[PDB]
Amino acid sequence: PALTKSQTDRLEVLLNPKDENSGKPFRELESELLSRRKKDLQQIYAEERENYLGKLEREITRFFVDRGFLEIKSPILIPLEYIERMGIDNDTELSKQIFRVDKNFCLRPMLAPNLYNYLRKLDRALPDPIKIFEIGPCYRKESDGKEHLEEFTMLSFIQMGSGCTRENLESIITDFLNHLGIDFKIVGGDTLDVMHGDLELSSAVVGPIPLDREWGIDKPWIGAGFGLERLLKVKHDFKNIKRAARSESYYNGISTNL
Amino acid sequence: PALTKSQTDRLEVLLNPKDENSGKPFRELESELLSRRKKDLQQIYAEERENYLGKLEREITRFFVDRGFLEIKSPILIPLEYIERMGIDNDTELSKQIFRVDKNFCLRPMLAPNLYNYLRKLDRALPDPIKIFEIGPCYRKESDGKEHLEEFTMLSFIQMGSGCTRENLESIITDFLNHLGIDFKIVGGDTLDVMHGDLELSSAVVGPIPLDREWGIDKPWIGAGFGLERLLKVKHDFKNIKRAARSESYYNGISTNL
Ligand SMILES: Nc1ncnc2c1ncn2[C@@H]1O[C@H](COP(=O)(O)OP(=O)(O)OP(=O)(O)O)[C@@H](O)[C@H]1O
Ligand SMILES: Nc1ncnc2c1ncn2[C@@H]1O[C@H](COP(=O)(O)OP(=O)(O)OP(=O)(O)O)[C@@H](O)[C@H]1O
Ligand SMILES: N[C@@H](Cc1ccc(Br)s1)C(=O)O
Ligand SMILES: N[C@@H](Cc1ccc(Br)s1)C(=O)O
Ligand SMILES: [Mg+2]
Ligand SMILES: [Mg+2]
Ligand SMILES: [Mg+2]
Ligand SMILES: [Mg+2]
Repeated sequence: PALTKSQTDRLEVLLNPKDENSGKPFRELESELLSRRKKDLQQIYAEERENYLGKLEREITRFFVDRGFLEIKSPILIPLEYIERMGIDNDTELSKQIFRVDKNFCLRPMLAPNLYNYLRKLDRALPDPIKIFEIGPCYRKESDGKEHLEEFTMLSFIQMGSGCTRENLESIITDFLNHLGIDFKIVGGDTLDVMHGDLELSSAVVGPIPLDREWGIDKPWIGAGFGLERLLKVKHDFKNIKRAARSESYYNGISTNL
Repeated sequence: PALTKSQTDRLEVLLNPKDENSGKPFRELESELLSRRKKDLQQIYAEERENYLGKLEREITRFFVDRGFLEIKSPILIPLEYIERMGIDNDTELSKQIFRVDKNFCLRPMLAPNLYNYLRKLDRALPDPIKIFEIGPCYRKESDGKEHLEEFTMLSFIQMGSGCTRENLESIITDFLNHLGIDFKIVGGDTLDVMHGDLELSSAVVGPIPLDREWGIDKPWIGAGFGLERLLKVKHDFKNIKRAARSESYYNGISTNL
């Protein structure tokens, strides 16, 4: 007869966006999809062997290195006071989203504090302007689950000093997303948002902002933070963001429970 | 007069292994080193712009992808029961080294549990033998600090099924380290150790071991776990491992406090 809701959920797991009601029973539909998914994993294993999340990180890395940005690898486990100094006190939404570790540490919910410190230190060593970026894990306790992950990967890039303009910031964003092949629209110190439909890809800022002084920053700057899993979701037409996460349930958006 | 211990520590920070007592005061020696380090950072920023830790990860990644290993990106924040199922009860050294998060989670001290699960799931989809690997952050509370980091990066590779022999395992290790240009010696189920002097680069294992059954593994296997920061330390002749870590104090083994 008709498919139960549980059967439909089971098939949805095995379903890729590329796949194409009938007089066909669950057993057959499931067996067909199981076959298709196994071949997909076999093809990856025979040919490229690269994880989508790792591969995107390498592509994004090459992009910013080529455009003059220095690659940063900063701590993921950061001091808890970095949170307070970011202006995240107990009345903010983010205050309740912090994964605390021990008494004095936590998991970074963003790349800003570490990059802030790098900007200050590199100013004493590097010529104007100063262009840096980081790609790495970030952690937020989230109530949602359709566009949100508690463990996700963020890309943040910053330029400091000369040429820190709204137009320049939009140009970098535009070149970047056109390079990846991801459609977007920008929605407008100056705080921007990069949208794909009703999905937020990025939040860009045109400094200076009054927060800079706490970190010893006294120059103009432009910056943006992207989520790699959201980028993957859009690029690969994944219906749920969990298909793009670090996961034991999905490899390259393919179910591992076959 | 003579340099104080504090002055010597300060200069040691500014010192690279390549640099070469005299009638020279601290102010001058420090000013010289500050000059040399700034130029190093300027050279990186003008030329390559790549972080040593990220770059090594990409090189290691290319190595194993080319030799038939599938790239894994699994969760860093893992269920706490994975620790108990690894055979780490409250009488082991590792039990006291776990960074717990919330009631039911922790930071992975190793890549084994996630890779164990991937081995089981991929067996139902992939032809013999099954070759996978992962590179990512790992966390252990450590009392030492000269060869140990609390936040470090691990490389683990595994082959399952055919050809899982001591000789084959040693061949992969040998090809790998000769590719990187890192001198070593192997010290001998079968548990191996890859040493650089008195520094442990890796611990390799030739399965099966009785632990496999808890993870639903019933085949022969070979595997090894490397620390990327230790690899960097040896390769770059860093005297302390903190020069190779995710850090706000060092970029590519160069002090950021100039
Ligand atoms: N929980 C999450 N899962 C996946 N990606 C995220 C998450 N939180 C933030 N991001 C990504 O990081 C980028 C920058 O972080 P930011 O603080 O700007 O987002 P946010 O407004 O908190 O996200 P949202 O409003 O969608 O929860 C976002 O554009 C988004 O792509
Ligand atoms: N705290 C740490 N800092 C840096 N690297 C580490 C650390 N712990 C383990 N590693 C690396 O991971 C590899 C595999 O982990 P393993 O559990 O085998 O090491 P270990 O015996 O606990 O290390 P050690 O005896 O030196 O503390 C090691 O060969 C080492 O290079
Ligand atoms: N919002 C992202 C990107 C950045 C904005 C400002 C700086 Br400084 S980094 C983040 O917090 O990482
Ligand atoms: N010791 C390292 C490498 C591995 C050994 C066995 C497996 Br399964 S992975 C680790 O625990 O990741
Ligand atoms: Mg949010
Ligand atoms: Mg935002
Ligand atoms: Mg140890
Ligand atoms: Mg060991």
